[PDB]
Amino acid sequence: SMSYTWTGALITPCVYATTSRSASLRQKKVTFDRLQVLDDHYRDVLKEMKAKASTVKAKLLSVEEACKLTPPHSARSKFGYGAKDVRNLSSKAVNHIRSVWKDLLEDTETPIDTTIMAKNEVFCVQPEKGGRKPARLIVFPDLGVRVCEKMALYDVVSTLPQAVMGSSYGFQYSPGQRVEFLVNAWKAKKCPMGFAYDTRCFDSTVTENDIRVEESIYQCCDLAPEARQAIRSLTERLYIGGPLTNSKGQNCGYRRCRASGVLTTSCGNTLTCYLKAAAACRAAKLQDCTMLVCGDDLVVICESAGTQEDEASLRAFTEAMTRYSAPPGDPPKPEYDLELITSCSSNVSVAHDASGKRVYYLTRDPTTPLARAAWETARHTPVNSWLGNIIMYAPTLWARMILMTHFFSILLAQEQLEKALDCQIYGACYSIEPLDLPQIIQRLHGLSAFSLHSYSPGEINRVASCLRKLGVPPLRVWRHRARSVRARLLSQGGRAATCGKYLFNWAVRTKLKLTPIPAASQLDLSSWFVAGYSGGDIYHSLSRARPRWFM
Ligand SMILES: O=C(O)/C=C/c1ccc(NC(=O)C2(NC(=O)c3ccc4c(C5CCCCC5)c5n(c4c3)CC(=O)Nc3ccccc3-5)CCCC2)cc1
Repeated sequence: SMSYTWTGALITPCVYATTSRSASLRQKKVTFDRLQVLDDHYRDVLKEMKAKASTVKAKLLSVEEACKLTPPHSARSKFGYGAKDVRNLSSKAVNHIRSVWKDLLEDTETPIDTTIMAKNEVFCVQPEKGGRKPARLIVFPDLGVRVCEKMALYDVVSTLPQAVMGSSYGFQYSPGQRVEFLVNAWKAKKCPMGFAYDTRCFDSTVTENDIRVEESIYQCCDLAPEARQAIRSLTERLYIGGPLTNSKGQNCGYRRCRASGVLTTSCGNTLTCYLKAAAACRAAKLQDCTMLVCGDDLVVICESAGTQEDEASLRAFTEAMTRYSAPPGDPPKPEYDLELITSCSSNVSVAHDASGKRVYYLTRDPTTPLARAAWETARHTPVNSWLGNIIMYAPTLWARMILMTHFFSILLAQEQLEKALDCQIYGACYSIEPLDLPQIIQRLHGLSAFSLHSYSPGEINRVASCLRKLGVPPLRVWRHRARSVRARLLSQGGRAATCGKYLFNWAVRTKLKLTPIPAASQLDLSSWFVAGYSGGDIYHSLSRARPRWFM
């Protein structure tokens, strides 16, 4: 079948930002027929995955529990209620949610309607590597269907990927734990070889069989009878496909591939990518494979068979993935240094802590983080990528010296340090106060994240070149700015002084001891690095369990 079918009605509207004006360029790329051929390797891996899914017991969420997972700014329903009414358990919201649920139990076939829209993402204007990127399209069902998805599948998509893929499931790892996994896997090989595999329009390559095989994995869970029917009905009416409706309410066509804005997008993509890749590893006869999968993002670490043999096994891996309908964008290349593998646009780098000890950490090219941060300072935005980047890339030179200094200077000026802000972590939305950042960083990266030095020449040059390219003042200006920022924060006491002392210890001439923050342990981070939820429409507010009067 065709991944998509179009009527001709436009995808109407809701350093550059991507708009609906480029949607036509994306539509051309994502529209094609899929030719999938399965084999014994695929069926074997699938049976192995299902045997692991069999150990899972999933709970049906109540209306109230599902309502609480709804983001405050989640797209309103076309049936006269919004995200605020859902969160407050309003009579109209709850009634419509209960009628949608009943309809999923009684109707097993009628396709559910979805909205199609162009995503507005900020990217850096690079004329050296061609031109602008067309907008990525987002396909999502109505708010009421989105609440029912959580009731039926929130526990499944949170528990199942880990039970099935084990250590291969990328979203169970904080950036440091991801780093620890890769270092340990690389060290485990006599002669290691690693590669990243990028699929061209992964969502489009997802066939209805891929989606039915994904349900066969869900059906291995211990499920409540109504959860079982809702999964069956949601697969048939929503997940395999359905009609597309633009922002103006006009028919845009149809979809027969993965919808990017459903709860099962991350889980489904991860299970599908793992299945195809694990099977392809066998077809290519790659020895002692270790995989790390995050949706469509795959990294394979294996035992090298020699330079020529490694290139031949990669073409074989690619031939198998292509048969499974997962062809590459850019063909994969073998790497023989862990630092050379770029996965989720990130790479491993090393530094030293205060005592000269080596510390591995995850970094990335800072152009997009800085360009998006510049856009976010220029105009008000719903989600703050700057906050998510400080959290995830806390040990990096660029997040410490530029993102922290810049945003703490703004927060000091606006007197908004205590004001909670929304950020994205593995697709889920988190409401976080900037004052909690020292504690969040200590928990995810360790106390060493505040003492790191001896950055590599390559990492330093990438940062310095990026600042020049973007017209950002040099690193010496940032150290000078951080000293004033730090001084002002220190004078305020409490969590504000903790921000000063810990986040900006790199800026002082002499450098302080830095003892662990005692209130860091109180932070409830139980739901943080469990699963991926991109497109899932998931929200969580940061909570502090058992506070002490003096902390
Ligand atoms: O050689 C020396 O001894 C000193 C050199 C030197 C050079 C430039 C300055 N610049 C400044 O003071 C001003 N801008 C900045 O002090 C500035 C701060 C952050 C900037 C950012 C981002 C960085 C990440 C957080 C969000 C802001 C960008 N740009 C920035 C400029 C340059 C800019 O204007 N825009 C962009 C566009 C895309 C990406 C980044 C930027 C403020 C008043 C005049 C311009 C200061 C000192």
